[PDB]
Amino acid sequence: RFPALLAELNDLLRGELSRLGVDPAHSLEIVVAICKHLGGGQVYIPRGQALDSLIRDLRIWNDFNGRNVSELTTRYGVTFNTVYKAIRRMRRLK
DNA sequence: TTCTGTAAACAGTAAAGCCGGTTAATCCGGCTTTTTTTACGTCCTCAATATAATGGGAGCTGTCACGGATGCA
Repeated sequence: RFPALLAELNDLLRGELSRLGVDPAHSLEIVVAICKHLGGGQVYIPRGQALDSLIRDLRIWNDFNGRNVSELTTRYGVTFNTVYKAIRRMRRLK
């Protein structure tokens, strides 16, 4: 499982470096670096699901300024309970 | 020279934080009866009449013929 996934990861890293102006071969260093600092065991790579919901609520209350909460339920289709919890959360943070 | 293990490493089982929807729960404004109270017109109830008035039958019923009582005279 490791070889093909590592190869694709290196391909994407070098593509992103080329897009950003960095030399693609520098990606090897990057992956080597992460291969030193990310080991320890077996765990699947996902995303920031907590951060995904965090930025979702961020966008929700950035678009929210009143009645457009209904538009929020029309934006993607979500509950008013989570929207109200997110509003209270944005009130909590300063 | 031939037959054994062992550490790097990839499948597995279990559990819970979160989570993208799941349900119940209360509060502001409004229409619709639901009942109630007057207004009133209508409906219901009663009283009085001062010339004089003084006894029906109302259509009978149109007809058969047994028996068995029945109560008198």
